[PDB]
Amino acid sequence: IEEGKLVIWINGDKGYNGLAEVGKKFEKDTGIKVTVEHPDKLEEKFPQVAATGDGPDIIFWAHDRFGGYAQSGLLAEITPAAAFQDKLYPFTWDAVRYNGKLIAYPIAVEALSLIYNKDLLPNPPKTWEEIPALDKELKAKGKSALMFNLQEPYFTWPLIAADGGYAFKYAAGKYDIKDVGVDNAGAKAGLTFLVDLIKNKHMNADTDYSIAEAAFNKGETAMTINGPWAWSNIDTSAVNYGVTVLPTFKGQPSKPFVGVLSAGINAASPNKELAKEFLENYLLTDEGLEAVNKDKPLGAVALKSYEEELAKDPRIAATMENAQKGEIMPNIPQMSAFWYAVRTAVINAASGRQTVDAALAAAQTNAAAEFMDPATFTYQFKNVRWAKGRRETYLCYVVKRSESLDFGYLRNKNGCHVALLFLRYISDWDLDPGRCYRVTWFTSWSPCYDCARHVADFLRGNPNLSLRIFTARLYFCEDRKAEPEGLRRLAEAGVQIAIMTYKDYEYCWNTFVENHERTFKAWEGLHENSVRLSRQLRRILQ
Ligand SMILES: C[As](C)(=O)[O-]
Ligand SMILES: [Ca+2]
Ligand SMILES: [Zn+2]
Repeated sequence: IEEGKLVIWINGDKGYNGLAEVGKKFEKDTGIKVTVEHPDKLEEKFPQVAATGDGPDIIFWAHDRFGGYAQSGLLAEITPAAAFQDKLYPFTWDAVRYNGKLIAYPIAVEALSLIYNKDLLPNPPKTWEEIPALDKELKAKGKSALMFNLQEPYFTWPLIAADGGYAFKYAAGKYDIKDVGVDNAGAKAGLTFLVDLIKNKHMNADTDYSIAEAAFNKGETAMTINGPWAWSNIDTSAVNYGVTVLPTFKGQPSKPFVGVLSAGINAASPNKELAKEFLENYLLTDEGLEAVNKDKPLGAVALKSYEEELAKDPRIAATMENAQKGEIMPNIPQMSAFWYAVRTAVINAASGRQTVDAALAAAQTNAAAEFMDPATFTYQFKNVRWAKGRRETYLCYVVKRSESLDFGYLRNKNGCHVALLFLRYISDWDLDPGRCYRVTWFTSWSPCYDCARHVADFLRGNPNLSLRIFTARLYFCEDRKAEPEGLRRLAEAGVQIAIMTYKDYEYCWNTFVENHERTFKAWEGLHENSVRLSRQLRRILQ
C-alpha cells in the first residue's frame, strides 16, 4: 500500500472517469497521485484483501455494505467538522453511522419512485386506495394501472411500511436486532392491501422485474415502481413518462429503502488525512460531483448545493423526496435474514398459502433475534464430566445460503427432542432443490440414536442441504451404546461432527447469548475436556 498516494475503488457502473478527472485535479494541485480502479466484484474483495495487507485508501459503495466492514474494524472512524457536515443532508450522515461512529462520507442518494405513463395517465394517483378503481377503468381500455416486481420485498416494502412497518429500530447510529416491525399492525395493513390488490385481479402474483419493465416500456401499463437505474431503458422506448412521489397509504407516505453511495476510508491506510482532504475539498463540491455526474448520473446527491441544481430535473427531485420520506437501509448483517423472511411472507400471502397474519408472524420470528441467558448458556453448554442434571438440550443454529438466512436457538419442548424440533422447523421452510444450504448446529448434547436417525434420513431426502454439528458433550443412554451408531450414521449421511473447542464457545458466546458486553470466561478444564471428548469421538467415528 503506497504512501503519499491515493488509491480509489468504485464500481464500474459508476462515474469513475469523472472521478479520475477529480483525482487528476487533486494530483495537479497537491502533487499527490490519485488512481481510480473499478475492479469487478470489489465489494466482495475488500473485506478480505484489505483486512490484511492493503486495499484501497478509499472505497465507494452503498452504505449498507460498510456496516459489516465497520464491525470488522476495516473502516477508519471519521470526525468531520460540523461546518462540513452541514453541507450535506443530515439524514445521509445517519446512513454512514455505525455503532455511534461515522465510518464514511455520504455521496449519492437513491430510492424507488412512482414512474407513470403521461399519455395514459397525465394525473397519477396520490393514494394507493385510488388504484383499484383506476385499474378497473384502464382494464376496460386494455391496459392496467400498475405493474412492479412483487417477488422482491425491496419493491413491495414501501407500501408495507407506510402504515408503520419497519425493519429494525434505529437509535443514535445503532440498530436493535431484537426489535422488528414486520408483524405490527401497519405492516399487516399494507400487506393486506397488496394481497387484496392481487385477489381482486388488479395485480398478478407472478409479476417480476422483467415482466413489469417490459409491460411499462411497451405501454401496456400506466404505472410502475422503480429506480433511476431503469430510466435509460424507458428512454430507449417511446413512452412519455414522469417520475413522481410514491402514493400514500392511509394518509401516510410510502417508505422505500434508501441507498446511499458512500466513500469509506481504509482503517489500514497511512493516507487518511490525504483522503479526507480529497473527499472534503475536491470530491464533495459542486464541481467534483458535477465531474462524475457528466460521466454517469449519480441520481440525487447528498450535497445540498449541487442537489439544488440537479433537482431542476423533476425526476431527481422525485427521487430525493421519496428518499427523504423513506427509511434508511440498515447496514447490519441481520438484514439478510430480514430480506429472506419478508420475501417468503409476501410470497406465501400472495399465493394464498398463508394468511397475512400467519406469514408476517413467521417472518417476524425469523427476522427478530432471540438471545439466550448468559447463565443458561454457561450452565447448559459446560463440557465437564458432571454431565447429568443437564436434562434439557440446547441447540444454537445458523442457516445460510454465504447468506445468513436464520440464526437462533432451540430447547427441548414438551418432551420433544431439540433436533427433531429443528427438523420440524426447517421442514416448513420451502427450500429450493436448485440452491444449496449450509446449516450449523452447536448442541449441548450430541443427538440420541433416534434423533441422529431422523436427521440422517432428512439429509438423505435433502441433498441440497449440508450439516455441521459442534457438540459440547457426548450423550449416551445407559445399557446400549446405541448412540455411537447414530453418530456414525450421521457421518455416513455426510454430517460433519466435532467437539466444541474454545473458539466455538467464543463464537456462541458472541452470537447466540445476551452477554451484556462481557467477554467469554472459560471454566477450568475446558480445553482438557474438549481434547478428551475429541479423542473419544475420534474413536467412535472410526
Ligand atoms: C441428547 As437428546 C435427549 O437432545 O437426543
Ligand atoms: Ca429469530
Ligand atoms: Zn433425541
